[PDB]
Amino acid sequence: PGDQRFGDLVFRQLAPNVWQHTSYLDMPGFGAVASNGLIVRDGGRVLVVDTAWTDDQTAQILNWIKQEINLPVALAVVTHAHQDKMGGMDALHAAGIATYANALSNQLAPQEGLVAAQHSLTFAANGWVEPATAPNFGPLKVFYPGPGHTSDNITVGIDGTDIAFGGCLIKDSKAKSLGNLGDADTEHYAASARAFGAAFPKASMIVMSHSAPDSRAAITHTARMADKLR
Ligand SMILES: [Zn+2]
Ligand SMILES: [Zn+2]
Repeated sequence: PGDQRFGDLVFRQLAPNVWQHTSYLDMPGFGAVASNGLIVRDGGRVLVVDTAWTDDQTAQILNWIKQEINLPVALAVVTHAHQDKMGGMDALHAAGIATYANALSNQLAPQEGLVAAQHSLTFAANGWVEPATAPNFGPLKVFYPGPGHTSDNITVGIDGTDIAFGGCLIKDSKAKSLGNLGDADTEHYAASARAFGAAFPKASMIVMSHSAPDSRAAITHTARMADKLR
């Protein structure tokens, strides 16, 4: 069905050089909750977007990469300071992988009980990452859409593909809720969702943390649900 099982994780090829990783964590009350990130081969190296929930799961992502790609992981970028995105930082660091996050995510990480990334991204007024803070990002195009799911949430397009990654900002076109709103910015969410869409206008495959890949209707639907929060 395209879902490759490797240990307790699932890997799904999305494009020639792009795979989605999925890991699970029990939330007594919501069952075994999936979180998705990305793996991108860029020539002779690999780039990761988001950890798994835990170090052990994140080490399994690295093991899958060694088996299935067998190229060095040059860097990882993590998309905000929550456990699903940054819970496995130590595994990346033990593996010698350079890590990047929004400056604000690195500031938040220790209070969230998370390990900060080694490097901080900062963003221009137009939302786009300041390029000098994202060296060697290859095809990864990093965009801060504004506060939404969290204050620090960032998003990533993959050049050479039709894919844009909304992380925990974007939910699928049939979602019934915006999920965990504990740290959300209810006033700016809708605008932040639409800004993500406007940043990646040619992206036809929208990848997200807590749903399978969807069409751009994910963006419009998410923005319309968020319209209610104000
Ligand atoms: Zn989150
Ligand atoms: Zn999440």
